Formats: sequence, C-alpha cells, structure tokens
Amino acid sequence: DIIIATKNGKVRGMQLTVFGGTVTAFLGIPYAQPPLGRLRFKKPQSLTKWSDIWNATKYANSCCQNIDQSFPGFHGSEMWNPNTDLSEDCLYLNVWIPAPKPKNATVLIWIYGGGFQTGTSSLHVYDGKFLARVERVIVVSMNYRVGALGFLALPGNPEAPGNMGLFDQQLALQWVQKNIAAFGGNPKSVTLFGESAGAASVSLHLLSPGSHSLFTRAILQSGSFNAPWAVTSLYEARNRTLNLAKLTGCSRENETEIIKCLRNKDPQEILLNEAFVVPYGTPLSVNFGPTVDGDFLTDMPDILLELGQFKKTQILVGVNKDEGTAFLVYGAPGFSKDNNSIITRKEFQEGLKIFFPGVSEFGKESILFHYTDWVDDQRPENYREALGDVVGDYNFICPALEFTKKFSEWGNNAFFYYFEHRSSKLPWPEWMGVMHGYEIEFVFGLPLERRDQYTKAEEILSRSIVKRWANFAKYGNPQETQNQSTSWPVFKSTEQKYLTLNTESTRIMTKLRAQQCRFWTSFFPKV
Ligand SMILES: *[C@@H]1O[C@H](CO[C@@]2(C)OC[C@@H](O)[C@H](O)[C@@H]2O)[C@@H](O[C@@H]2O[C@H](CO)[C@@H](O)[C@H](O)[C@H]2NC(C)=O)[C@H](O)[C@H]1NC(C)=O
Ligand SMILES: CCCCN[C@@H](Cc1c[nH]c2ccccc12)C(=O)NCC[C@H]1CCCN(Cc2ccccc2)CC1
Ligand SMILES: *[C@@H]1O[C@H](CO)[C@@H](O[C@@H]2O[C@H](CO)[C@@H](O)[C@H](O)[C@H]2NC(C)=O)[C@H](O)[C@H]1NC(C)=O
Ligand SMILES: *[C@@H]1O[C@H](CO[C@@H]2O[C@@H](C)[C@@H](O)[C@@H](O)[C@@H]2O)[C@@H](O)[C@H](O)[C@H]1NC(C)=O
Ligand SMILES: *[C@@H]1O[C@H](CO[C@@H]2O[C@@H](C)[C@@H](O)[C@@H](O)[C@@H]2O)[C@@H](O)[C@H](O)[C@H]1NC(C)=O
Ligand SMILES: *[C@@H]1O[C@H](CO)[C@@H](O)[C@H](O)[C@H]1NC(C)=O
Ligand SMILES: *[C@@H]1O[C@H](CO)[C@@H](O)[C@H](O)[C@H]1NC(C)=O
Ligand SMILES: [Cl-]
Repeated sequence: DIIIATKNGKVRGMQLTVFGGTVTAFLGIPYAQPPLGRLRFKKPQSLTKWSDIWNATKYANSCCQNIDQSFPGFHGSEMWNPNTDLSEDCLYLNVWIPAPKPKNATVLIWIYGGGFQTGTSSLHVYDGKFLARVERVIVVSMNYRVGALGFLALPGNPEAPGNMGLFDQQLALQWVQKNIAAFGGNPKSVTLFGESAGAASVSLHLLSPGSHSLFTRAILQSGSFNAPWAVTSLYEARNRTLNLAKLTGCSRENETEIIKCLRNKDPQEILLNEAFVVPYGTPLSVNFGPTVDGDFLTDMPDILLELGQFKKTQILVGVNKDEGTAFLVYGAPGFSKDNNSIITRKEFQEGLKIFFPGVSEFGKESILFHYTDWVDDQRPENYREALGDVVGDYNFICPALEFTKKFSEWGNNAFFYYFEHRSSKLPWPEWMGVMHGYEIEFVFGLPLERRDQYTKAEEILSRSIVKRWANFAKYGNPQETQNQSTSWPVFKSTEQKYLTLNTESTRIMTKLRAQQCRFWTSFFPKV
C-alpha cells in the first residue's frame, strides 16, 4: 500500500500496529547481486535496476552458518539461531520508518554480532519497530556473510581477499547513503550500532577509509576491534583456509585453483569443515574473521588506534557486568546451566587451559595468581565467579575500556556505560548474572511491550536507555533530559567516568575493573 521508489526500483512495504500507532516496515530489500556461483568469496557486487515493485514484506534469507546445538529446545540459546531460511543468497536489509513518514530522521544502523560466524538481522531482539515508533528514528539492519563464506582469506588474491562480510556491511551503508532520503531519513545523521562482533564491526568501520563518509556516530555494545578474538592474523588466516582446502580435497598448488575448487563445493560441506580449521578452538574462537586485507583495513588496527588513524566523532561504548559467563557452559569443566556450577581450584585451573589453550604454563599461572587472591577462603563460588571474570575481563570489558581511553585521547567525546541489570525473563540460571548479549533487548525497547511479562522497573529502564541511545544518535549526547535522569559524563583518560545502567541507581563511577585490566592490557599481552 505504501511504495517507496528507490534508486534501483520500487519497493512495497508493510504496515505494523505498534503501541496505538503505526510503523512502516520494509523487510528484506536486497542491497547486492547475490554472491553465488563465481561470486562466492568475492566482494559484494552492485545490484542492477529492476522494473517491478519488490515486495519487502518478510525477512529475507539468513546467510549460511553453523547453528548452536548445545541446548536443543532451550530458548536461551535457540533465540540466537537463524529464524529464517539459510541461503548463500542473503545480502538483504530491513528499514523501519515511523508513520507518518518523517521529514528527515536520524537513522540507526544495526550490525548483529555472533563471532563473525553466525547471526541474522531477522532476530526477535533486533526488531526496530519499537525504536521507529517511540523515538521516530529510522532503524536499518542488514544481513552480511559470516564464517568462511564471509571472511575466508588468501590475502592479496581477489578470488578470496578476506573481509567480504565487512564489505557487505559497507555496501549496505552505501545503500542508506543513496536511498534513505526517499524513506524520509537524513543520510547525514546515521548512527552505527552493534553488539559484540557487531560492535567490533562498528569499530572497524571507524578505521576503514571507505566507510568514513557513510555514517556519523558509533555505538559499541560489548565489543571492539582490539579484543583478542576480533582480528585473525594473516598467518592464522592462511593456515585456516589451507586446513579447509585439505578437508575438502581442494588442496592445490595454484592458489586461485584452490578457490574455484571450493566454489563447486556446496554450502553444507563448506559449513561443516569450518569448525575443524581452528587449531585449538575455544568458545571464543573466530574460525574465519576480520583480517588486515589492505583494502577494508590498510594496517593493523591496534596501530591505527594507537596513532589516531580513525574517523573523528563521538562514541558510545559499554559492557555488561557478566560478559564472560555465557561462554563458561560451552566447554569449561564442572559448569552447567542446570546446576550452580560450583567448581574447585583444580577445575578452575582446567578451565584456564580451555580458554587459553596455546598460552604458556606461566601465563596461565599468572591468570590464576591475579584472580585467585580471594578476600576470603571458603566462599565456594570463588572459583566459579573467577573464571567468568577472567573470560569477561580479558575478552570484552578491558578491550572496550582500552578502546575508549585511546579513542578519547584524540579529543573526541566518549561515553562509557556499565549495564548491570539481569533480565527477569532471562532463560539462563542466576549464577550466570548479567549476561553477554542481554542488554540488546533493552536497547531495542522490548520491555516497553507491557504484554511481554517484563517488570515495570524494566520498562522504565528500557525507556530511559532508548532515550539515551536516540539522543546520542540525534544529538551526539546520550542524556535523558526531561525526567531527572543522572547526567552521563564524558569518558576522559584521566578520570575515566562511566554511567551504570540498572533498575534502581543510575550512578556515576570511575575506573571500572582498573586492577584487573592493568593485568590484562599491560602484563598478560607479553606472555
Ligand atoms: C554440574 O553439572 C556438571 C555436568 O552435569 C550434569 C548436570 O549434566 C550432564 C549430565 O550427564 C550429568 O549427569 C549431570 O546431570 C557436573 O560435572 C560432572 O561431574 C562428574 C562427577 O560427579 C564428572 O564425572 C563429569 O565428568 C562432570 N561432567 C561435566 C560435563 O562437567 C558437576 O559436578 C555439577 N556440579 C554441581 C555442583 O552440581
Ligand atoms: C573451534 C570452535 C569455534 C567457536 N566458534 C564461536 C563463535 C562465536 C559465537 N559468539 C562469539 C562471541 C565472541 C567470540 C566468538 C564467538 C562459538 O560458536 N562459540 C560458542 C559460544 C557462543 C554461541 C552463541 C550464543 N551466545 C549468545 C550471543 C550473544 C551475542 C551475539 C550472539 C549470540 C554466545 C556464546
Ligand atoms: C534535512 O536535514 C539536513 C540537515 O542535517 C538538511 O541538509 C541540508 O542540505 C543542504 C543542501 O544543499 C545544505 O546546504 C545544508 O548545509 C544542510 N544542512 C545542514 C545543517 O548541514 C536538509 O535540508 C534537511 N531537509 C530535507 C533533506 O528536506
Ligand atoms: C507483491 O504484493 C502485491 C500486493 O499483494 C497484496 O497487497 C496488500 C494490498 C495486502 O492485501 C496483501 O495481503 C496482499 O498480498 C501482490 O499483488 C503482487 O503480486 C506481489 N508481487 C510479487 C512479485 O511478489
Ligand atoms: C596449521 O597449524 C597447525 C598447528 O601448527 C603449530 O601451531 C601454530 C600455532 C604454529 O606455532 C606452528 O608453527 C605449529 O606448527 C598444524 O598442525 C597444521 O599442520 C597447519 N596446517 C597447514 C595446512 O599448514
Ligand atoms: C593459476 O591459474 C590461473 C588460471 O586462471 C593462472 O592465471 C595463474 O597464472 C596460475 N598461477 C600462477 C602462479 O601462475
Ligand atoms: C518520563 O516520565 C513520564 C511520566 O509519566 C514517563 O511516562 C516517561 O516514560 C518517562 N521517560 C521518558 C519520557 O523518557
Ligand atoms: Cl517486526
């Protein structure tokens, strides 16, 4: 009933009833020629004009990916698996615009995480219709190729240059540039936001010169490119794809002939060998991920960060209180989502070997040293809580803090939050705490659905969070001005102030996990 004319053709949307109002969803618009046939592994190719009206009325195909199978029938895990047909034909995106059509609204662009191996924009917790409704921003999300099909790399070779998933992202950003005006959006006020691997994607779009002109601002949720899992080395990248070449019988001398050999293999056989390529995998392993390809990424990101080579603008950055616990039940011994996983000193030690496999015996002892100095002896949760902190502090909280320090050191406004509210609809047990990934729903305004059994404190917090994100998007400043909400101070290198987000106190604190992270960011990286 509502048709928006785009630069490639007409598209018919769909009308949703949201909170006594209306949002217009355009679900499943393609933003690239499908990366099939000879196009597999190659950069996303431009999409040529269509003559008809494309029907963007259902989510499109999710890109190929392995599914999480460790808890069949358990919502806490299955809520993250694709809710849409897998297919190599998956370069599509979604647009939620407020009804009535705005004049030119801030656009929020969501980039999902999932280790760069999994994920889809279709997910229930990435629904932008609440944001379009409640704050009159336009929400855009895109599907981008993951795992090997998105990030397999023989650096140099254009048949598989690496970073194709990032280029998918970027070409969707280009689409919002050429097209969001027709939807009533302002291409000049575009805020990227994403979570974990999506957050690290957003941070890399700050470094990549071809994205500098495609967005204004950046929100980084539980992830940043300087995290240990974010970049696979050029050594690792090559050893990873050769392992894949052996395991599919495509081992050749000629590099390009390897590639087209892996191009007549089917998505299923490629998907199934991807898991075995990681020499010693961990719950945190990125089988096939971002590389310094020389195209999207011209140098090693930690040097671009260290010497100020990034887009100058405001960042909103933050992490959750128990980032690390989700991964503990994917391999660590003595752990379980179904009991309270009290572990002993020897199970903890065995857990370090599982999360730090190729790390020195003395390196692992150093982790044990800094994290086993209890305030007190007999508290049996000590080892269980410690291994969660170790994995959280090392993988998320401290790369994020370090990213924000170094990024603020170049004069730009930065805001750090510490999300510490555990969802009352949280399917995982309570020892797991304020888990990785479970701020997302608050950011998207789901607790504003009074029908969805969230408590009223939750609805309030999500409303405040949603106002802070929209104000950051619109005005570069994540305050809630109207109600008497705590002012959110900018994060500066000396004082390192951050805002805590929760049901009760919105309090201002300083120097989060400071002692833990002098360890990780300045002693451990040497072992
Ligand atoms: C918490 O649970 C783990 C694992 O197990 C449970 C809940 O899930 C898997 C089932 O097959 C088990 O029967 C059990 O219901 C316990 O860890 C196990 O401990 C055993 C000693 O009793 C060892 O022989 C096993 O190797 C070990 N298995 C794993 C996967 O860790 C753990 O002891 C439980 N802890 C508490 C405090 O209940
Ligand atoms: C040889 C072994 C390969 C392991 N390959 C990883 C890929 C990966 C997924 N995620 C990750 C988050 C950080 C780092 C890496 C990854 C893997 O499969 N690890 C299993 C544990 C995660 C499964 C996904 C579901 N959980 C919730 C969640 C949260 C945020 C975004 C999406 C999903 C997270 C635990
Ligand atoms: C939408 O908002 C933007 C402001 O963000 C307006 O963009 C202006 O575009 C003209 C075009 O020549 C420029 O000269 C102005 O400098 C822009 N404004 C700013 C503040 O930079 C735009 O006019 C608005 N209205 C629309 C698109 O209808
Ligand atoms: C695209 O969609 C067109 C519209 O179908 C109808 O649209 C509105 C008015 C609702 O009543 C909806 O339930 C209907 O399905 C179709 O007529 C057209 O054939 C479609 N074209 C393609 C290529 O899918
Ligand atoms: C890929 O690498 C596997 C492990 O190699 C060992 O560990 C790495 C981290 C380096 O220290 C390296 O020098 C070691 O040899 C090998 O087992 C495997 O054969 C390699 N695969 C290919 C195709 O080369
Ligand atoms: C590999 O085969 C391709 C065939 O397209 C050829 O162009 C290339 O020269 C070969 N590799 C080398 C190193 O010559
Ligand atoms: C501010 O207070 C009003 C009082 O009714 C409340 O409804 C609203 O959700 C609060 N938050 C805002 C406007 O961000
Ligand atoms: Cl929806």
